Amino acid sequence: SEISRQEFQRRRQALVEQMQPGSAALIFAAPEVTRSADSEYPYRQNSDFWYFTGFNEPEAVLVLIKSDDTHNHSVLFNRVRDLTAEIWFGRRLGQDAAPEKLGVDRALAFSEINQQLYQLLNGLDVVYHAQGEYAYADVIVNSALEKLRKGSRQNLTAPATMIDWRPVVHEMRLFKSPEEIAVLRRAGEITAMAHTRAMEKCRPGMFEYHLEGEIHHEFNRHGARYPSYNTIVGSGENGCILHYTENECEMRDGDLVLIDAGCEYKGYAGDITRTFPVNGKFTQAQREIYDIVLESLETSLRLYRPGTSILEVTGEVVRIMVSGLVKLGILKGDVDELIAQNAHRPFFMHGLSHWLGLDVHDVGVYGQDRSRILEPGMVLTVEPGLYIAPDAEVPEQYRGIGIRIEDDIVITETGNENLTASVVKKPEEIEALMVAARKQ
Amino acid sequence: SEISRQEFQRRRQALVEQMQPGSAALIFAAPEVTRSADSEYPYRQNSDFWYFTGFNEPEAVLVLIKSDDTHNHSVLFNRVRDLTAEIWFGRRLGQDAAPEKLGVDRALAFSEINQQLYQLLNGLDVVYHAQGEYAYADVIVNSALEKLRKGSRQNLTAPATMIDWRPVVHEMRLFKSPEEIAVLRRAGEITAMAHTRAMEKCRPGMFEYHLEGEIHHEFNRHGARYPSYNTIVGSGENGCILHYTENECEMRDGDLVLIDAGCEYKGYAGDITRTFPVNGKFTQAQREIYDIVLESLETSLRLYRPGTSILEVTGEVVRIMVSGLVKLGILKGDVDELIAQNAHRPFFMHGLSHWLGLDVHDVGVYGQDRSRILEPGMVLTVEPGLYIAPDAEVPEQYRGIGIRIEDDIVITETGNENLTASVVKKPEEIEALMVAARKQ
Amino acid sequence: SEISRQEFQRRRQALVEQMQPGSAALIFAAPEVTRSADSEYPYRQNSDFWYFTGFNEPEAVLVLIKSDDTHNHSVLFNRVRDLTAEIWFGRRLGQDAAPEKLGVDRALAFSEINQQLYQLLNGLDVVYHAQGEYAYADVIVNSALEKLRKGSRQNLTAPATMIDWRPVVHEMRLFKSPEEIAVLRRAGEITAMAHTRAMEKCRPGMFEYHLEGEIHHEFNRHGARYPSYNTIVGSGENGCILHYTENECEMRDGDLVLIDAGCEYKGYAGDITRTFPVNGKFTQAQREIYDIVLESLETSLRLYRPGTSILEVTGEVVRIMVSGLVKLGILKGDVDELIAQNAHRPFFMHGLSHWLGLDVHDVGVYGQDRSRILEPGMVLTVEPGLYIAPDAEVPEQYRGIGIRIEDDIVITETGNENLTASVVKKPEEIEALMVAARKQ
Amino acid sequence: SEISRQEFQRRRQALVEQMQPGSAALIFAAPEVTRSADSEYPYRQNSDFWYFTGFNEPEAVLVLIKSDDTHNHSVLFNRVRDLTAEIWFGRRLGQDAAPEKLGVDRALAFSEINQQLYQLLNGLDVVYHAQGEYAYADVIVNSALEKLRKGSRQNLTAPATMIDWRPVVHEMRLFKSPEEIAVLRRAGEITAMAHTRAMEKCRPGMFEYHLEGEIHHEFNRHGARYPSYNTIVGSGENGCILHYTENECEMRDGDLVLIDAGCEYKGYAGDITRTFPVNGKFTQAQREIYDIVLESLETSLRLYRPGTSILEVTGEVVRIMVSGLVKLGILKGDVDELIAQNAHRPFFMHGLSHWLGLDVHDVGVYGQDRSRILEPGMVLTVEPGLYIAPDAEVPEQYRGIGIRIEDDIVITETGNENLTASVVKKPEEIEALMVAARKQ
Ligand SMILES: [Mn+2]
Ligand SMILES: [Mn+2]
Ligand SMILES: [Mn+2]
Ligand SMILES: [Mn+2]
Ligand SMILES: [Mn+2]
Ligand SMILES: [Mn+2]
Ligand SMILES: [Mn+2]
Ligand SMILES: [Mn+2]
Repeated sequence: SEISRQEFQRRRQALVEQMQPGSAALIFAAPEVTRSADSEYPYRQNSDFWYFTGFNEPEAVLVLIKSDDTHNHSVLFNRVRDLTAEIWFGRRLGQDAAPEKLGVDRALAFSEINQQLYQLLNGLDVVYHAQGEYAYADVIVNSALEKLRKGSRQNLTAPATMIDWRPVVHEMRLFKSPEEIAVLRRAGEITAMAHTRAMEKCRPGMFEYHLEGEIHHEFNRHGARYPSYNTIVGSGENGCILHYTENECEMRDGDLVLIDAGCEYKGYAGDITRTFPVNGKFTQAQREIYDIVLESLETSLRLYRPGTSILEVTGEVVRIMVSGLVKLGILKGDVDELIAQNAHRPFFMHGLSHWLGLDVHDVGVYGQDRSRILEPGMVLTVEPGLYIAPDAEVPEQYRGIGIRIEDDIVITETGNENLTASVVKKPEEIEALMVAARKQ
Repeated sequence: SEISRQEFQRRRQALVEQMQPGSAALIFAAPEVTRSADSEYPYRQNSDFWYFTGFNEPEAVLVLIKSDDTHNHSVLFNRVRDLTAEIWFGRRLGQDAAPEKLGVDRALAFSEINQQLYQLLNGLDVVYHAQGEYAYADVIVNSALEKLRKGSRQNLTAPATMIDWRPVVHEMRLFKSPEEIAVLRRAGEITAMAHTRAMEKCRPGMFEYHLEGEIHHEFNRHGARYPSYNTIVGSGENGCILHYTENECEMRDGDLVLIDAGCEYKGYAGDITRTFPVNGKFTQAQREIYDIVLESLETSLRLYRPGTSILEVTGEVVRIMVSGLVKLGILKGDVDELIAQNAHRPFFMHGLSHWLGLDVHDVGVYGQDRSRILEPGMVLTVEPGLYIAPDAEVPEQYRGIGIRIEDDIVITETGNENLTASVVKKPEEIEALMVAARKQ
Repeated sequence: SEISRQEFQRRRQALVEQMQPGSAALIFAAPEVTRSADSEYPYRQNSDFWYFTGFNEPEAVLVLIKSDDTHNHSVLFNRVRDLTAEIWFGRRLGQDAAPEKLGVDRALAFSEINQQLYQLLNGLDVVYHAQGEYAYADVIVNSALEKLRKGSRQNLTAPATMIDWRPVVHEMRLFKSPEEIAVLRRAGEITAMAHTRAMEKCRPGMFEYHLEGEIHHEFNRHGARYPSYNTIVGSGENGCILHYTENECEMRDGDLVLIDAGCEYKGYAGDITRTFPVNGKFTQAQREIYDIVLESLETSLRLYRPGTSILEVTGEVVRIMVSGLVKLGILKGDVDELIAQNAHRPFFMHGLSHWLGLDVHDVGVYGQDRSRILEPGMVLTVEPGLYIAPDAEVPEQYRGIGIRIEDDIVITETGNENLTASVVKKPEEIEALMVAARKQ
Repeated sequence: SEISRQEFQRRRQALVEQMQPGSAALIFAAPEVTRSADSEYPYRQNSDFWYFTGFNEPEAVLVLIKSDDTHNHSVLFNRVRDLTAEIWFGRRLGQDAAPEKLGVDRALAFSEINQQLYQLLNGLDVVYHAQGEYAYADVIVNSALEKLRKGSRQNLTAPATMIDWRPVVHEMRLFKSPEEIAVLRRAGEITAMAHTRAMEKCRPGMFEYHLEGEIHHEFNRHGARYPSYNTIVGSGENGCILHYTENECEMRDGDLVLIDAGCEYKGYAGDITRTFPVNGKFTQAQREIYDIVLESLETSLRLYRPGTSILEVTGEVVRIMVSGLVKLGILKGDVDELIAQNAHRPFFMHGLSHWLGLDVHDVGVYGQDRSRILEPGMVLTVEPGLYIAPDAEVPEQYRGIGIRIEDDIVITETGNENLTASVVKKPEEIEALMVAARKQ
């Protein structure tokens, strides 16, 4: 699936539509980042810049100029074609091909931005700029504005109003188009296959990073070159640590392994979590905790629909978790009272859902306590979980169990579509999947 | 193979040995780096900081204090243990375990560095600091020195001399110890196995990124989680681009594919390049260019030894290349006359060798035109190559051919040890290898 | 004459009147400035900050908050009263007295601005800030906005719109109130008396700086402690240099001395220039150049009235100068022809007038080529001049003559009021003033 | 008196003498400073830059290059001669005249410093730079060093050692040469005459700033254009405030007036304080406090000589003050016990002496608690004082009295020379001086 040229064009026009007449919006590309000495990390374009261009080069700036409600044009600043620096540092789009390729009216050399930007801003009333996003961008913008302010003798004037476009653009990204849903649907599929593969390849004795290897290879063969975030593979006590990326321990027979991994496909992120027994067979204790988490997820998947909210659904999940924990003796007391005092937090300390899109923890206003009413087009995760520390004062057989199950969904007119249901989560289906894989 | 505790201790003492009495050396860890929004790239420790600690955490500073020719001690600044935040930011070493684990005399919370550093520098004559390496480090150091300069009323004095320790430390890293050679040897084997696998899995129709996937999976299964640089897989015309990391094209029958990839094992880098026929059979034209590059490599591998230099060996390679190109009609004229003319540069535009170590393009002084005399312990690459542009005015059949063959060697008392010879490069051996793999 | 506390309140309300509802304007005080090592220059408050407060302390910020068309209040950030430390630095207003003294609703310690500013901006739609005016101010503002942007979980929101209030405030300062005119009138008198004294004290043999001394002493005895700009005293060839502040040469008999000096009274500037013979008697050549400049000034003083412009009057002065220069043989050719090619520029290279107010070169839009139509309330200078280089290719006697005559005027309903006519400029009156000065 | 060309040359060589071979010292001029909008404060050169050049222009850098123990040369970077920018911003030395005028071997345009500095530092082992002195200078130096570090392919190398030359240079400035003593002697005379004049002009009813005016006019007529620090004129209760520069109150009959003012002559500072009765007659109470301060000063003037220290002499003064205060009933108890508990601090809270030179609070190491042994050539002030708050719990008649008497001395072979004894301080002499001023 792909984001078409028509769509990129459409997004720009949707932004211009909200801009005041006599203004310009400046969107900067992300800077290259050093990994060590003279080597850089694989380039990752700025999500907002990507959203409007699908252009994967640094040192580029998109300038949308709105003259009035019926006239507007675009100018792109990007690296010049250097049939010398390209033979040495990869191909560049250049100014000649850019107009047709990216659908912009004009393209200029990034090396000329300081001599050209102020001329584009001269006389405008408003400039839309994400101040503070990038230092190199603020230098360029401030430099241009200063030049205009001090150039009255050259008949230059600077726009006195600067508006951060992030709130507007992020509200746009919060609602996915059909094209975006198709791409996210594919990212979910690819991510699901990777998780399925991890469960099938897992064997006691293997190291956590081995499953990471399986997952990344699967992402890659489907065209999703990079993960959308650092892969987590925590078996045993490591599963109780939410930010466990070391993936250095040997997986033991009898332990559970929690895997949170997602690919980045065409810029969009997949975000799946599956927890399963390293030896392919849930013990009674593990199965008891798992069922509570699964009930939470299945219930949430049933509840999420237009009209409700993350906060509301979270309330249902808290009740389910407290009830379950009381039944097992992990929590003692009256359910409603325990809920009233959030007695669940020691075991479920993170949110149930977060937006998903060009960023795994996507942009968009959540509302106080994530109470914003859900509408069709919003994409979010559903990731309930229970983590019982090795030293928690609870029945012995539950200590050291970390479980999380996470799916990605898109809100629809009548409810929601689960984009990652293609990888099993029911305990019996997991054990059957692993058994089938093991007889080879 | 790995680096022992004794070795990290040995390196610190080797640096202290060169420091003037009454001084302190400050070595900062690398900052965490943003990939997008709130997600970060997998952490990569600063090579120099790693060299002295093998500690993989950010917000850490190693302080080596030399009182006199016989008395010196160490202080480490690192993140505090937060048994209520490590659940969200992975496990941390902390101050209690650090002394024993890292072999430092004392450990303090990084959060206290501004209240403690100046006290450590107070009264010293010299401070060794890599000014300009990291902005956050310069802020900390300058802040401490300023506090001392302005604190005469508190009996504080700042060292007036600041020395950059990079030249000294890099000269140290230039000569590998037996332990380092063992680790680099393992990195070479792992990298070789990945390249072998790539040749065995290659089939027309597969995408360039597919081989990248095979390679990274192989690195990973051997414990080398990350590549030491971005993998290059350029088939057909892409092979003529040195910095080709897009790896997006479908590999066509009849084209060659150039693969430059290396793993990062225990911090050290492998760096291998192998070029081979996508269809497992070198055409005549491809084989003719290949032989010139292979001879260049094979000869260089015989020449490299103590007493010669990269510049000297490069001279031999230039002869070999010019001769070969003249015989094929790519170059026309007298050999010696063409050499004097560097008529080879349009086809071989990069260096023959570069140091190798904690960084793929390792630190260390090369001397003018890389004329420094080689000695035992130095580790370098040997990577001759020929790239004939698709539009080069040469015999038609050679256009669009990009070939490079690269091995990693360590200079020994009597010559050199090839660390990457475990992956074939002989054209017959390559074709035979691809044959034996395709029977399955 | 002074600025009443009622006027400061009036100015604030005039700014608030133009602000959008749900916004806040931030006006920062000027930073203290180092003269050398630990000594500072006498403090000079930021003109705009002064305009709204008349408060002469650094580390102070005026915050005007407009809730709606009828509700608005003010908050002042300023240094705290350090009863046990002011014994060292200086009496400070403090928070208790500020409200009644400065007429602000509330006052807070400047040391708490980072903990309070964001709370004041939280939830507003617009923030008026002079970005780029002061580094320390931008740090404070950006820090507060960043805190709001990243505090959605604390229900904090940052105003997305930032407007530079300078254009609005400067347009306000361009039109002087009756109170301001009274103060400027006094500044003009004081400055005039100083210039009169300089002419009366001048004698050959005295140094240029001696006249500077006379002038500053006169400013001071009338309560105008500091000059509004660096005093210029250029005799002989020094008069041909516009920015001559060395005032180091001995004044020779037969030379003219040009004096440009103005006091700063209650924040407002006087700006007068008078040129006269050091020996009290104009030489024929000097008198001939002087008359052209005087005619220019006299005609301009006659012309300036509502409806015309600096550009228009300048045109008249150019004709007068070209005509005069042709008659003396300094310029050769047809008057209109010479005018058309600006043949006057080598001798008159600066503007005829500039706004005057809290800054000698006051704020306010001039319009292209200073063509803005003049209206009552505008205060400007009238300073024609002619400078004939010592090596100018003109009749020998005129070489080395630098003359400028400048007065300060305020545009009125029927014309303009000359605020500095109390110091003579008619050549006869100057010579009479000087011979009579001696008579004692 | 003035500093000769030979002395500037001498100072440079004295610095070069202490530099290691193969190094360069960089000394930057002070930046111009904004007073308001586009107007600047009168330029004040950086004391250290001035010390080696006597050059009063900004955007200039002195580079002293030491090749070996016998070879060294100098390069000056300064503004270029611009016949236009000069007619507009004053005359400039330029490159042609600089060599001869400033006694430097070569001069280059400041506008070319970034293209030239690194070439001068290339290959050196040490660079002497006052890091942190000026931001613009650190930018230039860091930029040059970075260029060298990254230019190994161009055979460039950066000096790894950076030494702060301030400690060395300030130790030099601490010992005045004969020429400097002559200039400081003249500064003292000029300052003394100004103070004498202030006493003679003082009359009840006059404002504090009026005396300031008299003082500055006196400084000026002797060629000392600017004060070395902001003039203090505190009468009545204002005298109890050490940093009282408002000088805004009307001087009352019956009050004392404390005047601390000093001129800046040829870069050197005078620093005198005299306190006297506004009405020319000391009261019972005022005279009693005055005598204690005078005794302190006279005793210190006797004591100061080579071999003692500021700390030692301070001890004597403390005894004198405590004894005196006990006799008047301001302090109650045993002298020695009171001294042991510093019961004098509430009335004498500042130091007795500070170095004096190119800066009023001159550079140079004081030693712990200012215990450094005094030697011939050191110049310091002697300024004992007593300040009794208006609300101090002491005999009512002493409340609100602020008195300080300060002279400037130079340590000699046998004792010290008082540079400011030409202005009276004995109470009888003060009253007599003021009387001989109201002559009819
Ligand atoms: Mn996840
Ligand atoms: Mn998630
Ligand atoms: Mn390579
Ligand atoms: Mn290589
Ligand atoms: Mn003027
Ligand atoms: Mn003027
Ligand atoms: Mn003083
Ligand atoms: Mn003093």
